[PDB]
Amino acid sequence: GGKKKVCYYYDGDIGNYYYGQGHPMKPHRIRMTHNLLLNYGLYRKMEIYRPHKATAEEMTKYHSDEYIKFLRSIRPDNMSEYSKQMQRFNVGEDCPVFDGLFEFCQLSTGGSVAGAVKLNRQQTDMAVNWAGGLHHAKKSEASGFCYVNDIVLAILELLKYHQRVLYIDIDIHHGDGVEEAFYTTDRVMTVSFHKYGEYFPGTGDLRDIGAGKGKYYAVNFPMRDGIDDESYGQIFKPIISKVMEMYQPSAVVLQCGADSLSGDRLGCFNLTVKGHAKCVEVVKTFNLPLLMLGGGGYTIRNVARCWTYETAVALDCEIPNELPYNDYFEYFGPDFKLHISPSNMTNQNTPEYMEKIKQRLFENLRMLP
Ligand SMILES: C[S@@](=N)(=O)c1ccc(C(=O)Nc2cc(-c3ccc(F)cc3)ccc2N)cc1
Ligand SMILES: [Ca+2]
Ligand SMILES: [Ca+2]
Ligand SMILES: [Zn+2]
Repeated sequence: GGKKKVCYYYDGDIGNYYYGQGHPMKPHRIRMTHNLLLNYGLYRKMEIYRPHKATAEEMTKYHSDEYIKFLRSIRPDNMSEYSKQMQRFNVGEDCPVFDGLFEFCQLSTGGSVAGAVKLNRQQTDMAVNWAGGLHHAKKSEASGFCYVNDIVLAILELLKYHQRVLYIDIDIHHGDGVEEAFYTTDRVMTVSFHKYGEYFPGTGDLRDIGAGKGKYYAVNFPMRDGIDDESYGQIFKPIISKVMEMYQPSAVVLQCGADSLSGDRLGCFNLTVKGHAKCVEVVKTFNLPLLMLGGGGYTIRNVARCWTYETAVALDCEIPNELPYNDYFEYFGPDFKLHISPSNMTNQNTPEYMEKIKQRLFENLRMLP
């Protein structure tokens, strides 16, 4: 038990990067998150660090030299000359070229790798990088608004000191970039809960379980539209408890993508901030070194609420539902409260469905040594 030492990573420049008019990814939400939790006074309880800008050397621990060299070079002013290379690396539409793109990648990545180093040195119990969690980026390809996979890079850092690392992903989307990087090893177990069925990125079937040495070390829980706190609570603690029992990791990475929240502009789930944060509480109780990362989230007032509350959860610090004044106070109307209510959308996930999928995953976990 006991309260944990928390190190938190934030660069105030992050909020000034702009994906372009109408693009749903708003890096400003990270600044909103920071400003809200500062105004709750959570800076009194944790160490706040500014991450370094991760280097191309650091990024090619996973990504190919040619992809990182492209990301270093491409700019809005030289786009027309790179039209062939942009298609090769899936840059240009959902993953646009914008001013400062490579510096933006260096910032999100630097916080995750810095947090992993801090955990490796046993200088913190938990490290938090809300700017991170870019689980879709591939070895040589951007995808799903992500360019550089900070998670894979951070896990590679943890693996220097940890035989087994557990990755848990509560973003509404399948963590395909992370699962793919570690699909054939048993040194990382990936566990993703996600909407599945004609949904981005198209992977994460129940029956994708890993390959080779990694067979049974990939776990996927496919879900339907409208899942609520009750349905998620049916299955999250039982599955993570069984994973902990069988896999016995020595470090954990938790991707806390907030596009699984009720009312997300892009997502189709119905979780509240309390139900989302219950996952952090569950993982926290195993008392393992823990890297907590951001992810998706497109209704940015709810992103700020979610990650502020989950920072408080990490700190075992109770905070009031009445929002303190802050630089973005108008975003939180008309209620100006921290917690959110679910919508009346139908939950397509029946209780029988939840239990059945869980039972099938339990069968797979029995195949571990
Ligand atoms: C058009 S779509 N329907 O195909 C569609 C819709 C939403 C996403 C999506 O949520 N992506 C995502 C991005 C990040 C991320 C975080 C931080 C950051 F700086 C850059 C990216 C993290 C996690 C997810 N999952 C991808 C595709
Ligand atoms: Ca997920
Ligand atoms: Ca694996
Ligand atoms: Zn997502």
